[PDB]
Formats: sequence, structure tokens, C-alpha cells
Amino acid sequence: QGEPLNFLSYLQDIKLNGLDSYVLFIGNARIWEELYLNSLYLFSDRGIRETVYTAFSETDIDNLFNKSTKLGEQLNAFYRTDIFSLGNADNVVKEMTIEHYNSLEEKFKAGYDRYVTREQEKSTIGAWFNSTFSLDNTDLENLTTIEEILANVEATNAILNNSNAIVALTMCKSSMDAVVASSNAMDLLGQYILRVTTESPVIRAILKNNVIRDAIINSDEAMTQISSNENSVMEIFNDLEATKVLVQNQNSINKILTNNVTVEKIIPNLLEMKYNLQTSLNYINTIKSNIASGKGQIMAITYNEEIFPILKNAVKNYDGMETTRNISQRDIEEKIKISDAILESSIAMATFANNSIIVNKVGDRVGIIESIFSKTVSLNAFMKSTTAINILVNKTTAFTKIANNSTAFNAMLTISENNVTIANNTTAMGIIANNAQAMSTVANNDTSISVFVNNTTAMGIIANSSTAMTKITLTGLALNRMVKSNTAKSILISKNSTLQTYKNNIQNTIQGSTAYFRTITGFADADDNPPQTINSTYVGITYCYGYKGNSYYGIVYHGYNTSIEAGRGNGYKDETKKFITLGGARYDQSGDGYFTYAMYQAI
Amino acid sequence: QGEPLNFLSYLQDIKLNGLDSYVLFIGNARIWEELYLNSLYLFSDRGIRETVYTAFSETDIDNLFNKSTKLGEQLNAFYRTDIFSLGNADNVVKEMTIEHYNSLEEKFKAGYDRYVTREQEKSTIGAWFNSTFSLDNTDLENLTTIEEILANVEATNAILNNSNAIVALTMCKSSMDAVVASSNAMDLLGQYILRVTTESPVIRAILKNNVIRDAIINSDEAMTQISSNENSVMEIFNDLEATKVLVQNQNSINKILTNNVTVEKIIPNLLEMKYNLQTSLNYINTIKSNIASGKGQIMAITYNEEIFPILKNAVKNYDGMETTRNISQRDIEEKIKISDAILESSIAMATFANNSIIVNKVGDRVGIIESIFSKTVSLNAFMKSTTAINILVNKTTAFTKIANNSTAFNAMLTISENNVTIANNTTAMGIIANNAQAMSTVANNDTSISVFVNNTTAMGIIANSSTAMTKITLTGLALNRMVKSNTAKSILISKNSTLQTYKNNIQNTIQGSTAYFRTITGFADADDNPPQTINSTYVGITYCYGYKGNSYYGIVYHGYNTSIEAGRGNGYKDETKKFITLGGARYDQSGDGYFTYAMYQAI
Ligand SMILES: [Mg+2]
Ligand SMILES: [Mg+2]
Ligand SMILES: [Mg+2]
Ligand SMILES: [Mg+2]
Repeated sequence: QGEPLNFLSYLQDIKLNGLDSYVLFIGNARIWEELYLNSLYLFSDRGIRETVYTAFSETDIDNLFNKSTKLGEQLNAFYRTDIFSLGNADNVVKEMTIEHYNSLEEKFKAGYDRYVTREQEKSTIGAWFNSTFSLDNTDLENLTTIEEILANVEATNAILNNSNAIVALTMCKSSMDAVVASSNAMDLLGQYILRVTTESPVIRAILKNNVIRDAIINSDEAMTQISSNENSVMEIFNDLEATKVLVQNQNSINKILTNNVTVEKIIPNLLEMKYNLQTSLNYINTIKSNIASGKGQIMAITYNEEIFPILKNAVKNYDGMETTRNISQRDIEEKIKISDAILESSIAMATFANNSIIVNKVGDRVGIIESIFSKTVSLNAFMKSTTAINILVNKTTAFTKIANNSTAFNAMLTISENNVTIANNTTAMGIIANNAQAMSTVANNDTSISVFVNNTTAMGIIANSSTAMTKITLTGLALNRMVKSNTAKSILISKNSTLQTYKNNIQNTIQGSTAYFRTITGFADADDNPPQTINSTYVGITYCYGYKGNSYYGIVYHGYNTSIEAGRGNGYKDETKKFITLGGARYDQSGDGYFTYAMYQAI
Repeated sequence: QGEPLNFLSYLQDIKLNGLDSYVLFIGNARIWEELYLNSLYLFSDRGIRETVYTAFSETDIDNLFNKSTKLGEQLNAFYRTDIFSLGNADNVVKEMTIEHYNSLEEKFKAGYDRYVTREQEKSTIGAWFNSTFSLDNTDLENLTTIEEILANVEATNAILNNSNAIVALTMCKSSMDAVVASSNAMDLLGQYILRVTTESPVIRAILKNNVIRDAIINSDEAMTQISSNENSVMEIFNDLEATKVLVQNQNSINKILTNNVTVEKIIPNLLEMKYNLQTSLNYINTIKSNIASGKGQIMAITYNEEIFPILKNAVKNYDGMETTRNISQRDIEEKIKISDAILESSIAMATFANNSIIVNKVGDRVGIIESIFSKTVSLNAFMKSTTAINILVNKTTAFTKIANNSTAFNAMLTISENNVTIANNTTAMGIIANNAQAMSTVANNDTSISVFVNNTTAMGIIANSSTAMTKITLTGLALNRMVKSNTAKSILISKNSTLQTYKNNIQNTIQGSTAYFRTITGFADADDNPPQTINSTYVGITYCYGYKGNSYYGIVYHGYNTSIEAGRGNGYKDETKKFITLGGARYDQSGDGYFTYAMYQAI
């Protein structure tokens, strides 16, 4: 037999009774201790593991650390590993690393902390560090508090450059509390990171350690060091939780943005990434169905309700492909989360929205603006930044994507100054004016259409776009605002034929939309010239023809410029001899003409 | 008698905890071994059997075979039987048969294999054989390799005349390889080994030597043995070159067809396989493009002209998928080759074409007939087998597929007896007559149409098919043969309206195809009744109308039965009052009628 029989009976009763076992009653602690100090089976019996971990009191963990002559073997059995050194707690602490420490559960982490505190409080902290890890530093020897150690750079680095001593230093709650409090220690810690940045396991283990991670990312000093090395920052964005901590600290964001490589290459790649990753994930999920089908072809050939033996490998291969594929999927789904952690941070997005290098990258790189559109926070941050729009209005591809995304377009138009920025850009206005959806949004947005029709550039382009005109001439609001604009009246009167193209749309919209137009003069016949009226809010509709259908002409000119003819006509009254006038009207005759005329006003 | 208490506690913990028991943790292997080497209760406790079998590592089974002094008792308890001899592994091996070996589960079969390999590959192979199976041979005692044994005739004969020693020999890959390698290999296989075992290892080792393979596959004796074991035959079709040798020997094909499992299950699967494999290969090649695209998405995110480090794994994963996929592809491409080796063998195909079980499988199983169509040899073998066609004419789906495949249809019609078989089958004739493509092939095939139009069944169906008729009435050859047929003339004159439906087709085909029709009498007008002519190869075309367009009737009757009216007409000459007569014509009038008539003859 390996262990005594009563130990086996104790394990049986623990399995059968959980925490209700007589073994785990406080009154029987004496035997319970004897078990966990001497049994290996207790720590290798997974079927009771959940109970055992719960049963361990703080005193029990202290007893383990202080008394067990095989704490290493018991930890190795308890975590199904071999990473811990054999023997008592001193052998375990001597070979402990941050990675191996992170493999521990909470109770054993706390046990490590308390044990190291006890051992330091026996002798002195400096002498304990020096002798335990053989740091061979006499300066450290005579230091009696953690503050005295942090005042000495030589001793601090002697500790930090030891994989085990750093675990002792960082994972002792009080000691760590001093390190966070010291402005100098943080700096040294930051420098430590820079040295390890190319030892991938070490840096990854550091970033998976919540205490060190959180202290480093939120430290002004440490980040200052780390930001200088783009490859260190790279490792932070390779870890989801570290990224989540980072994108919630304004100061650390600014710090990493002090590095030109980070700004130019790392951040745009992190933004561009989600689009490429989602596309790759679509291909992965297509491969899943293709694997299922190709395997189903093989499965259909049966032999005693089993696979046809000659094809057995063909099945196994298809399963292998399904394994690796699944792996791929997981990995990709992880990286997307990282992107989502960045895109969902208003702190990180707003800042990026006011950085001109990053916004130029958004404009230049296919995929970044798609990723930005994939989240509300990132979308609003960029669409509502007048700086970002001021840059992006010159990026035709990105701005076309904005104009086609109704949500991003509407978000962009919530800022008036963005409307002004757009109006003064010939390219952008050219895109919008020839986009039926966008022009539909603009025509029903008072601010946007009011800015556009009163801007010489935008209104110049709109007048040359049959799409935009159409929409505007069918919308009461837009037609009202356009009629009131002197810029629009001037441009349209210089392009009279374009104006008259939409005479029916204009008549119908004016007469229909009483919310935006009122009648000044109902239709009336006139043998002699009616008195001219000039008012920059007026719209006239005038039938010109001859008296009793003779061959003499009625002529109508715009009110906003009474020298520009809007139209003329002889013969009989007719829908083709009916003309729109802007800003009023002036009436004239060549011979005995005749008019049937009405006047309206934009409210 | 009785087992120690800790063993009972171990069994109890195994029951309570399954694989989570401390007993089954690798770190406690020492006690686990001590259990399974010394306990029978472990092997007779059915309540934990599934766990125990799962817990056994390869090393554990090796330890059992090497060290247990009661392997026989433990095997008997574990399989609730008495077939294994008592004592250690040597006693068990001494009485082992193929029957008892096959009753073992995979782990213990593998254990037997590894144990006998270890014992034979030592320098005590001769002594082990000698003592284990009680061969009373002192020469064998001192032989140290299998080659030294095969050089000695006495020792070989001592071993081979023991069936169990042969089992031990055959389950050891290297030893078997020597037997295949030995100069008198054939003899040894013929006289001793094959009689006792045709199992998979034997056939596998035989197939690695081209000479021994070819001799075995072409041996009437050996095949007779091998054919009785369907799983041995399975191993031959799992090897391309062995299949290529097999499908070139008529006698060996017949031998393997003496096994009903081979005929009913193995051969149809080998035939059905190519279709499923080609479909799976299409899916594989789609996966190739999907992997390329999904990887290209990741490759586009660069950093100093290298992959963005955060995505490095995403690249490797995509390469891994490309590795496994490629493996899959090769394997599938191999199996197709095997199918092609079978389909391209006229010997193997012809034989299968005259096996009613296999032909019924061809008719019943989707995929087999496509595979057969995929190769010229296999297609011609089945389409030209009158037995196969005699079965397939009753398989509606398969025969429709034949009728739609122009190549298979044309191949089938090269055999006259196949035409006879089809003509007398209502189903088949129903499919062909309503298939415009097939009827096109038939109408231009002298033999097929000649058989069809002279058969009361086929000709009965053709007369009711507007498709078939159409084709026939537009083809000189077919119309000639149909006109000459007395069966067809009888059926068609009994269906006079159906005949007259195609009067224009018939007129055009007769006048156009001078190769198949000649004019006896050019069109001529007639006031009085022309003299009747009767000839079973004649076709008449007769316009019937009134004299000078009056309301009196001309009437025309068929020559083959001068009492059956073909048509009548009054008024003026007209294309609707024109009638076909078969076998000659008889003319009559109701009042002063009038005719314009011509007579033709099928050459
Ligand atoms: Mg007048
Ligand atoms: Mg006048
Ligand atoms: Mg007459
Ligand atoms: Mg007459």
C-alpha cells in the first residue's frame, strides 16, 4: 500500500459527503491537517477537488506552507503539472515565476503572500531577499523596509532581474502597495518591461498577471517607458484584458500616441483588422459547411452500418481538417474581440478622431472605415468630429462609403459645421448630389439643405444634378429653402432651361405643400401687363399666350433679375407655354399678348 | 485467498470517481500497476469495466503481458469466458487461436501483437518459440533471428506444424516480412500459413513484395483460401497495384465472387464509390480556394513588409488547414484510382455485367450507374451485356438515365438482342418513346427501328407517343421501315386519325428522301375512280375534293385493308383534304368527285 487505509477511508467519506464529511468538521481538524500534510492522493483525486479547495481555510493553507515537506509535489498533483519544484515551501518559492504563479488559484496565491510576509518578518526584508535568491548584493543586505529598497536603484533592479525575486516582490500585497506608491519604482518597473519585451513568454506572463498589468497600464511613469518601445505596446494589444484596461486610461492612450510608429502603423492595423478578420471568419464558416458536405459524401458509403473500411482514413482526414479549422476560428474570434475593445471605447475613439495621422489612415486604407462603422461608439466619434470630417471630405472612397451608409451619413449631418465643410467640397457634393438616398436625407434635413442651397459651390453642383433637383423639386421643405436662397435663385436663373425642366414638380409641390408655401395671387387672366412684383421669397407661375389665340406673344421675366426672360408664348393657353419665375415676376407683351398668372411665397 | 483491503478501497474509489480517481492519476501509476498485475476483482468488476478499459495505457497493457502471472484468469474474467488458458502471457499465447484473438478488444489485440513482436525480435526467438509452444526441437533453441530459423528446415517445420505458433508468427510484422522475403516463400504460404490464417497482417505483408503478391493473386489455391475471408479481399482492394493485378485474372475474380458478402457489399461499394469520391473532391477543391481567400484577408494587414505580429498565428493556422486538406485530397485521389482500375478492366466488368446481384445493385443504388458511365470499358461491358439489359429494363430510374446518356444508349443499341429485350418491355418502351433524344437515335438506327416497328408491343406504344411518331415521320429510314411493317400498318390504320395527324411530315419525308422512297405514280388528276393498287410497301397521298369545287365527295381507303376509309373531301382542292394511305389505295366517289393522287414505295 502507498498511503494508510484510514486516509483512503477519509477520501471515500469526502467523496460521499462533500463538506458534510466528519473529516471536514472543525472539531476534527487534527486529522484533517494530518491528511493534507501527508497525503498525495488527496491532491490527485480530481473527483473531490472542488470540495477540497473549498475546505481549505486560511489556517489550513498556512499550515501547508509552513509544515508540508512536499508542497511542490502536492501542487503539481493538484494542478496536473510539473512546473513547481519539489520539497517544502522554500524550494517552491525559490523556483517560482510569474507564469507559474498565475497558474495558481486564489487561496494559494494568498498563501504565498502570507508565507513570504512571515519569512520577511522573521529576519529583515533586505537580508531575506538577498539570501533567499542569492542576489549577492550587500546594499540590499542592510535595508530594513521596502521603502529603503525602492530608494536604492541597484537593489531594486537586483530584485527585478531575478525571475523568482520579482514574484516575491510583486505578489506581496503590502510590498506591491509601496511599489505602486513610489514614483521611482514604477519607472524601474517600466524599464524592466522594455528589457523583457523580446522574451515572449516572460512578457505574456507579465500581461496575464492582473496586479502587475493594472499597475503598469495605469502608471504615468511606466507607460512613459513602454510607449517608447512600439514592440512593447504590440504585446499589450495582443492581450484582450490588457487592451481593455488600456483603452480606459486617457493618459496612457496619449502616452502610446507619443510614438510615431504606434500612431502610423500599429493603431491603423488594429482598426483595419476587424474587417479583414470578419471576412476571413466568413470564409472559415463556409469551410465548415464544405467539410461537412465532403465528409457526408464519404459517410454515405456504408458497410454493416459502419464506414466502408477502405475509406476510413478519408473520414479521419475530414475530422482533422475540422479540428484545425475550429482552432483557426477561435483564434480569429479572439482578435476581433480586441478590435471591439478598441472600437467600443469612447476615450480611445474620440482621441483617435482628433488625430490627423490616424484620420488620414482611415481615409486612405480600405477597411478601416468599415470597422469604424461596425460600432456605434466608433461611428459617432468619427462622424461627429469636425476635424475628422474636415480631413475625410477629401477622401473620395471613404466619403462615398459614408454617403452609402445611411447611419454614418445621418450621424455626420447632426453637426452643422460638418454641413458647411461638405458644402465647400466639390468632390463630396458631386457624390451626394448623384446619390438618390443621400439627396433624400439632405432634402428632408432643414439644416443640411439650408446650408447647401445657400452655398455657391454646393448649389452650383446641385443645379447640374438631375437627381438632386428632382428630389428638391418634390420636397416642400427643400424647395422652400432653395426658393428663399438668393444664391440658388441666381444660379437657377442663369440656367433657366434647367429650371423650367422641373416646372411641373415645382407647381405640384407648391400647390400641395401648404405647410411651406402660401398663395399670394390665385390664377388670373390678364390682357394688359400685370404690375411687376419683386420679392426674394416669391415664386410665380405664368401662362403666356396670345389674345383670343392670336400669334402675338406674352413674355415673363424673373423677379430676382427682371432682365432675364423666363419664357414666352403665343397661340392658345397650353401647359408647354407655362413658366416658373423666381423672386417675383415682370410681364411684357410683343403685340396684343395675354397672361394667366399666379404668385406664391415660400413661408 | 481474498485480495488486500487497499485493493478494495481502490476499486471503490474507481467506482465512485471514474477516471477522476486518484488511482488513475499518472502520478500514482505505481499503485495502479500493482492493482492490475495482482487483482482479479478489478477484471471481474463489471460496474467499472468501461473505466478500466479506458484507463489502460499502452504501457499498462505491456506491463500486463510482461509481468502478470495470471493474464489468462484476468482475460477470462474481463470477457466473462473460459477460452483463454491460465497463467502468464506465454501460456495464453500457446493456446491462442484466430477465433479467440478476434474476440479481444483493440487494446488487448495490440498487446498480443506487441508482446509477440518483443519476444520474437529478441535473440531468444528460437528458445521462446521452442518452449512456449512445446516444440521438441533443439536446433530451434539456439537460433537468434527469424532468418536463422528460415534457413533451418527442421526448425521451420517444427514451428509451422503448430497453428498457435503460426498465429504468433503472423502477428509479428518483421517475422512475417522475413517469410515473404524467404526464397521458398510460396510453399510456406501455400502449405502452412494461409491454411491457418488469411488475416489482414498476412495479406499486407504479401502485398509489399511484387513477386509473392503476383504469384498469390494468380494462384488458384491461395485465392480459394483468401476469397473465403471478405476482410482479406478488402485489403487487396485497399492497394492499387494489387487491385490492378487482381482485375486481370478471370479465375481470381470468379473466386472472390464465390463469397456472397463480397458480391453483395464490397463490389457494389467499390462501384458506387467513384461518384461520391468525385463529389467530395469537388468540395475539397472548393475548400482550397476558401483557405486561399481567408488567408489572403489576413496577409493584407502588413507591418514592415511582414505579417502583423498579432496575426501571426492566424497565418499558421491557415497553413495547417492547407496541410491537412492536401493530405485529404491525395487520399481521395488514391481511392478514385482504385475505382478506375476496376472500371477499366474488361475482364472484371464483363463478369460483373453477368452477375444478377451486382446488376440489381446497379439498378437500385444511386451513383453506381454514373460511375459505370464514367469509363468506356465499364460502360460497354454493361450496355452490351444482354443479361444486364434484361435486368435494367425494369429499373425505371436507371433505364431513364441510360436513355438520357447518348453514349450508353448507342452502346446498348449495338446488340440486336438488346433491341428485342427492349421492344417487349412496356416500361422501357414507354421511356424511350417519350424521349426526343433517344427516339432520334432509334429512328436513325436501322436495327432498332426495324425491331420496334415489327413488334406489337413497342409499335403499340410508339403509335400512342406523339414524340416518337414525330421523329419517325421526319426520318426517311424509320418511315420506310414502319411503312413496310405489316404490324405497324395494321396498328396505324386502326388509328387512322393518329396517322393523318402526321400527313405533312409523311409527305415531306417521302418526297425529300429519295434514298428510301421512290415514286410509282406522280401526282395526277382524276375525274373517275383510279384503279386500286395493293402492295404492302406502298404509300399513297390523295387529295379528295369535288368536281369543279362542287359539294360531292372523293373518298380514299387504305390498300392494306380496302374497307377502312383513310379520308374524304368535297369542295376545292385543299391541304386539309389530303390523306395518307398505307399498303396501297382504293378510290371511290359519292357523286361526281375528283382526285389528285400520287403513289410511292418504300425501297
Ligand atoms: Mg394684351
Ligand atoms: Mg391690347
Ligand atoms: Mg367525278
Ligand atoms: Mg364524272
